[PDB]
Formats: sequence, C-alpha cells, structure tokens
Amino acid sequence: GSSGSSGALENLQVEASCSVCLEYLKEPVIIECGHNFCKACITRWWEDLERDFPCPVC
Ligand SMILES: [Zn+2]
Ligand SMILES: [Zn+2]
Repeated sequence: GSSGSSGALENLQVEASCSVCLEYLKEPVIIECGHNFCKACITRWWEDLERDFPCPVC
C-alpha cells in the first residue's frame, strides 16, 4: 500500500502537454495559435505544405 504519487500539492515546475492525445512532452510544438501538439499529432495535420491554415482544435 503506497499512496501519494500524482498531484499538484506543491512543486516549483511548469510543463505542457498535447491537446489531442493529451500526452506529456518536454518540448511541445506551440503553433501560431498556441495550443500544444505532439509530433504524432501536429504531423497528422501538418502532413502537407498547408502552412496557411487555421488551428484544427480551435
Ligand atoms: Zn498528441
Ligand atoms: Zn488552437
């Protein structure tokens, strides 16, 4: 029996995470919009050279 693992009780550290899969990453791709996107995701949409395109999530 071991409790106390996850939670925001108290810790000096900030991190982000994808929006689609909601996975924890070290360096999330912050597109123009701002939302977080992982290579696995950001890629699914950024498949073509459609640089000019609105955020999918928004
Ligand atoms: Zn993702
Ligand atoms: Zn967005």
